[PDB]
Formats: sequence, C-alpha cells, structure tokens
Amino acid sequence: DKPIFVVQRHDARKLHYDFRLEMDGVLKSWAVPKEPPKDAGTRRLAIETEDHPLAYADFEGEIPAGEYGAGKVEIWDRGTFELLKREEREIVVSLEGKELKGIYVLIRTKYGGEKGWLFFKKAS
Ligand SMILES: [Cl-]
Ligand SMILES: [Mn+2]
Repeated sequence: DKPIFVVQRHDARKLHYDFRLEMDGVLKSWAVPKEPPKDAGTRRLAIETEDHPLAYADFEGEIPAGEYGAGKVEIWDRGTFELLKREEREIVVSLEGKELKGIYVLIRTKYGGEKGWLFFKKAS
C-alpha cells in the first residue's frame, strides 16, 4: 502492499539513483551513486536528501536548470513495500518491485557532519 517505493535514475551533475520510500504522506529520499543492488552481498552508499511530495513518484521527464533536482528523471523501478522496522539510525523494509524484491536495509553510519547510510539487500 500500500505505501509505495520509487527508484528514479537522476541524470544531474553526475548520474545517480534516487531511492524513495513513502512515509507519513511524503517520500523520504536518498541519493545512491550506483544502481540499487538487486542481490544481497553488495553494499551501497545512500545519502539522505530532502523529502519529495508523493506525486513525484510518478514523475519522468526533465527538471529545468536552477531548480532543486535539476536534470533528467526516469523511473527505474516502482512498487510497494512493507515496513519491518524504523528507528532514527535504521530502516528495514520488504520491497515489492520489478528490479528490487525482498528485504532491504538502511543503516545510518555513526561516523563523521551529516551522516550517510549503508544500503543493502538482506542475505535472507
Ligand atoms: Cl555506492
Ligand atoms: Mn537526485
């Protein structure tokens, strides 16, 4: 399922992937510099970005220069998810997409400034 998740390939300064989870009516968002991992074993960096409105889960097209989020946007994956766990430094979700299926984990590093998240698919 009911809440949704979206992955948008964002062609901006660099090519990266925005990973978004519907929480509390908005899309909590992370920039991932590589494709979200389809299989366990691989860890990605995920950088928290600003919330996006829910309707953004449907957006595919180009954001004009000078805007936050400027660049080319394409839907890479889309689905629903079940939230298994959520705490200040940890999020565990079961994803139901076409590329991403199964349990995924976000853990906010305690190290360092604003702190990034370790992003991976559970070995399950
Ligand atoms: Cl990475
Ligand atoms: Mn982005």
